[PDB]
Amino acid sequence: MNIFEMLRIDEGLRLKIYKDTEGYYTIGIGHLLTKSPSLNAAKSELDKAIGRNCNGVITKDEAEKLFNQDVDAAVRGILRNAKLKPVYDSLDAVRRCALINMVFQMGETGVAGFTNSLRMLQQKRWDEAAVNLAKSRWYNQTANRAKRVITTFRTGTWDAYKNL
Repeated sequence: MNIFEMLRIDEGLRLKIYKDTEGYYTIGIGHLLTKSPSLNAAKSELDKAIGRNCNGVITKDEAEKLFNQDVDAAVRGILRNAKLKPVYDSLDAVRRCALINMVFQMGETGVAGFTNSLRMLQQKRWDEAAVNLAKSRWYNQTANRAKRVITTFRTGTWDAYKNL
């Protein structure tokens, strides 16, 4: 298992504009298009992102291209962030994937806000961190996904996904 397979399980693949859990306009493998309520605004962002007139629909290849870009941007973002880099550096490989997963879903800023949990992961207090992470809107809003990520930080294995 690797980061791409992990995120492909959590996000799914849709080839037509769709609404995410929060109601935002999204496409492909979790690629957010706009927070704007307008479907037109969405279609416009899409064409800009692909370089073609897509009329709300893309190919598998196009989905994967946006995906490769998003994963790279997530990793680069952690590495440039002063609160995140040090945590990332401290972690083992599997746990690194779990932090990348969070950043991809909630953005750098969002993740950097989990001050206490970040401290705990740094200190390698797995159980304490799993419990703290669960006290969040995140856990209430996307519970099955949050649980998979949480278990990943907890155990340092891919068991939550070996199922899936």
